[PDB]
Amino acid sequence: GAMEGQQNLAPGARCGVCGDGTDVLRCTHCAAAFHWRCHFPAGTSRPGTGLRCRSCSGDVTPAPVE
Ligand SMILES: [Zn+2]
Ligand SMILES: [Zn+2]
Repeated sequence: GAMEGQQNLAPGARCGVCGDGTDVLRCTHCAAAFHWRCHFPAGTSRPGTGLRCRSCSGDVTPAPVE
């Protein structure tokens, strides 16, 4: 219906900065739960192409495919 996301509170996965897991973002390269602004408060823009946590955003160098 419209209440399948009622328990959006990930088990053992919440924004450590807030304590809440309400509308918490997930990492695509690993498993994580955080709010973008809570991890990247430097004015970093949230990418729609691959949500990346702090660790996964450390080294991001793609392989030049020709
Ligand atoms: Zn937060
Ligand atoms: Zn990650």
